[PDB]
Amino acid sequence: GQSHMLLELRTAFSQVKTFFQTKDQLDNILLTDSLMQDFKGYLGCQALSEMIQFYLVEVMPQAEKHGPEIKEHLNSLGEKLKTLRMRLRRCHRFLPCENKSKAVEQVKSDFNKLQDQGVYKAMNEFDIFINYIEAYMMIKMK
Amino acid sequence: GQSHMLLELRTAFSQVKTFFQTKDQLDNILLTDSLMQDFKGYLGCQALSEMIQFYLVEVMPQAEKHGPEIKEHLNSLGEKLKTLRMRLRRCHRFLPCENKSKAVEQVKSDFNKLQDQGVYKAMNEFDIFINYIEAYMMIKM
Repeated sequence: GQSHMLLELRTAFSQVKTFFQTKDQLDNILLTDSLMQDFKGYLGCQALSEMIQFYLVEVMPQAEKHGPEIKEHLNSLGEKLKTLRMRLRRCHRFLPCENKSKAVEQVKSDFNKLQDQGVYKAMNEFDIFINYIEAYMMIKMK
Repeated sequence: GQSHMLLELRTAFSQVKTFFQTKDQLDNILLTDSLMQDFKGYLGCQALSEMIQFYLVEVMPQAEKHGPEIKEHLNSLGEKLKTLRMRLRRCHRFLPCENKSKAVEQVKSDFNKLQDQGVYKAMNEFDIFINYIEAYMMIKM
């Protein structure tokens, strides 16, 4: 609802709005209600996560360079959006899909340290993996 | 009734297991209960996704490189794992997290088709984006 972060994002954006609005010449809307539809549905988390990423990694760093006079405002918007994202991440109702598994990262790092042996081990343990996939499926049906 | 697709994967794997088993000299275990724990919690879709990816992208290509003499058997195993992935992705309680928003794909596609106008339009509509975030949050409650 009336979130501080949203108000922070809106306030910061209002400092650069005119600059982009005056340059936005085409009649079509980019962000359509179909986007809003996907946010509503069962892949809402993925949709929103991807849109946040798109603004943070594509739109804003490109916008930054379409003018230095707004660079500091776009950095600040970027920080605030990143902060929003990290916050949504930590609420299971919002962006739980962005959280990565530490057990997987531990697997990757052990594998890396083992080198050729990690290849032989990971493959040898592929039966373990299949068993876990099966368990995952079982647990998802309760 | 997916235990036939698992049966397949297990059968494909059983024929190459020993090639790696005899070369796996170290004592410890890579895939441990902590992983299965993660598969069982709120981030389980993500953990399973990343594991299937890890095997497809990191482990199996190296196994192919190390075991060219069974490379066909490994390709077979990889395609069965890929097939399984795709099936899980179609079932909303399995790998829903690998599905992409079509609406987002269209946004990215329009954005690229617009070039510099895309940057201007996307930034101009950042207010809309903030509204969409706000609706999303409300909806999720």
